[PDB]
Amino acid sequence: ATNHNLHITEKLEVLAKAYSVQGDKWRALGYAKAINALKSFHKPVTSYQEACSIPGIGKRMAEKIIEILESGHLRKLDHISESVPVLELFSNIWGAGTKTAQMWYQQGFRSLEDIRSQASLTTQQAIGLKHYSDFLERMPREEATEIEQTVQKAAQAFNSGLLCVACGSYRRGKATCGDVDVLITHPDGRSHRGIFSRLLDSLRQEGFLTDDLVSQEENGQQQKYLGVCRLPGPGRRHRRLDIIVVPYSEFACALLYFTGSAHFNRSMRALAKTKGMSLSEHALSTAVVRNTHGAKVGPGRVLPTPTEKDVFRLLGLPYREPAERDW
DNA sequence: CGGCCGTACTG
DNA sequence: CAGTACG
DNA sequence: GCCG
Ligand code: NA
Ligand code: NA
Ligand code: NA
Ligand code: NA
Repeated sequence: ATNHNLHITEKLEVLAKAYSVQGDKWRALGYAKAINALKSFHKPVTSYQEACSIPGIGKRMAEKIIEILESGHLRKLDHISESVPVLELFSNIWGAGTKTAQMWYQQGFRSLEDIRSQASLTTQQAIGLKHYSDFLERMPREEATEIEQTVQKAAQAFNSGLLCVACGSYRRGKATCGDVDVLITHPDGRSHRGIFSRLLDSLRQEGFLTDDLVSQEENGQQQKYLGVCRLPGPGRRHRRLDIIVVPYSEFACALLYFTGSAHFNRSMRALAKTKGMSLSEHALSTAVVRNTHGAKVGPGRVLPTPTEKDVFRLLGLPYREPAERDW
């Protein structure tokens, strides 16, 4: 953790976010990787060639780094559309993405007041706007613990054998957490079927859950619950809660997926692809058949992965503690 | 030229 | 399906 | 945007 180029990545992140909200996701992914490189790196970049030498940084990006050091600014930033700040504001409503934000902007909306009174909102967006400020805040990990304990307690209350674990940034050892990721499974391998009903209707008794964003409860094969909860007592804020229930055989891949980070998973899955293998939150497969565009055309076969170490091993990668998975 | 991860809900 | 979301 |  030593940002030796904050002054540059600072101006780049602004541009990356602008491209993201406008919907230019690949260009944004490009900047996102170059930005991290310039951070993870060990000294202030002082040359056009030091830069190029850095993975994730090409000529085009190096040139821009130059401008920041020689000129102190980036003329590219002085031509960003005036719509960006508004698109970013609209895009921060849970449930609304680049497409919805661009539409609202097109319709003449410029503020949350406009959205609240004139915009047509999906059930999810109404909930997101309702907790707009709350969904932008991170929580002390200590509170994440209380939330994971509240979920786990209600789960083991009707089946003491249930294994509950908090993943995400929590397991990666961060000081604060954006939301709480709770993974639930069962050692026997069957008793995890159709438990969402009991867990969710148990957490609703005690009034712990306040809003539901994603919860397909009419289906017995529900895999995830994305919602909102709030601990009891004064001074509590609404927090995002994400729960997944998986079969014990998929426990390791699930744990690995849910622990992240997101960029870490993508990188790992990208490696598996170069090796004709495939990785998901369900399993690690080998002998996968893909076409010219890297799209799966053949299923291949699932490899036994009892633990996270097995996944790294099978991929010919040295294991990495959760805390060492921020990218 | 063209992929850039592989999934799960919603309506 | 497109959109949005999860890590 | 980067990279193979
Ligand atoms: Na350009
Ligand atoms: Na959003
Ligand atoms: Na999280
Ligand atoms: Na539902």
